[PDB]
Amino acid sequence: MRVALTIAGSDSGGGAGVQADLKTFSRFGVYGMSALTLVTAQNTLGVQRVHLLPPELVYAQIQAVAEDLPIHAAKTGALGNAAIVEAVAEAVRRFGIRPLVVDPVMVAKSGDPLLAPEAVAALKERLFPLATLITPNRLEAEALLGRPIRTLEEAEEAAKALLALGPKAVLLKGGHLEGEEAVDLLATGEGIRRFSAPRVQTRNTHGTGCTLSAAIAALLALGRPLEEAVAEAKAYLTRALETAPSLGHGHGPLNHFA
Amino acid sequence: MRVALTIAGSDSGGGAGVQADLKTFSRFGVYGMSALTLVTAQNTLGVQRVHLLPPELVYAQIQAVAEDLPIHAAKTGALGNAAIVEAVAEAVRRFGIRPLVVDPVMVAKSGDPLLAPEAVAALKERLFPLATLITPNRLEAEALLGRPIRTLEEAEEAAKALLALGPKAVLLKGGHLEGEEAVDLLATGEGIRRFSAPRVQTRNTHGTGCTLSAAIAALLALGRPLEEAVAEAKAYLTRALETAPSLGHGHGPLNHFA
Repeated sequence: MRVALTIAGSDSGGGAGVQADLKTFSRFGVYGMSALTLVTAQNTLGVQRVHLLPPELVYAQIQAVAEDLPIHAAKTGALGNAAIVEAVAEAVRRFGIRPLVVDPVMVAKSGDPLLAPEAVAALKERLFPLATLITPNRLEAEALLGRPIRTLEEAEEAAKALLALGPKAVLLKGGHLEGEEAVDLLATGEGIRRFSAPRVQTRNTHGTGCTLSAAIAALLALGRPLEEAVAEAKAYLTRALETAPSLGHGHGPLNHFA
Repeated sequence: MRVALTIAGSDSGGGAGVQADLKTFSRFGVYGMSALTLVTAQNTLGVQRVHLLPPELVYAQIQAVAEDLPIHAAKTGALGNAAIVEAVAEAVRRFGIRPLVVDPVMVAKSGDPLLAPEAVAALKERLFPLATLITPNRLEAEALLGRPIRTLEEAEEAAKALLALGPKAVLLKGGHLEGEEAVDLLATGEGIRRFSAPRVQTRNTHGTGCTLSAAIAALLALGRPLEEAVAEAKAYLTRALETAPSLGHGHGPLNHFA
């Protein structure tokens, strides 16, 4: 049985965070492990309480699981602050946790910042070099690079520029839109590839970022090639959006059984 | 889609706690929600760090999920201390969280105490009356009652005595052993029923307590009758033990996909 680890926050409503990560691992048959960075009281209407865990507790959880159990792939999610980010990178390096899918979690899809600038600098300097893959959204890539991303040419050049920060691969989610489709740009040293996806119109959009990166890491734990992993993960996210339960009053969760 | 809530601790290794609870919910098709009581660094060799969350954060998570999402069933697990126990019962009562499967989590299967005596008194006085079902193991029932449980007659009388504490039903796990089988005693006001299960001999026994109660709550969320729910949950735990992965160096996790 293959194993995947998530290093992310806790969503009490179960649509995002470690909850969405573990539910995705079970959907793909991967054994799921989790190192909690923070705890939130949260529902479909949004967060109500956020409690960041001590950086040493986040390190201890990674040290306890890695010393005892195989880690065939892993992903990181919300990391809270610069201190937790530095502790996560120090564990990932010491224990050799590869493949690692680092989801930036610095700017929300709504445009709300999720990470302090000191935490963003630690995320670029410490965690990015360890990442086999990063998955910024378009606004997050503009913050990391300091440059606008407005055309398909600018998106391709942006995804290549992010490789300079360290990651072996960059998936620029939503870097170009064309009508009712959305285009992701996968950049490696080999070149650039495009991934189409239909633009669903729904309230049930909670946890889309967590779920995608977790599905990529789960497929990587199964040994699938990176291009096939990101392609199969996007199809699952499209089905999870199309068949999502109408739970909650706000941004509803995805259907992880899809 | 039916929904179930767990109110329990976090096991970084993924074999027990909220991780085992959510993995069980996905196995039965139930949408999973979680209110964290505490965070642990843990693997198959045991716990290394335990961080109890503020009682108000545990209350806030329950308040946020219950105000927004349906709860067709729920279970409680590790509760840390008396203050967290009182906060959990106050939320469960205010929000009407029924059916509720309260797993005592006061004495480990190894005999190690898991809860302070002040927390045990709060668990009996505050949380037990709200429970539709409690699932003590034999040592836990001896601590709750103050009486030895050594014969099948003593086990049946013990399971009936626990109904005096408030729960609508009592499942006395392992209250009598006979050869290579283990007998659970389900007591309600209707009477007593017996549930056989083979005694597996394996290292992969981690999370057996969490997994069973979570499967009962998941089946209750699906609308199954209590007797059929506890019976089908035991068959799943037997298959999960028989087909468990040989992960880790110590008490290994169950196979939740079984």
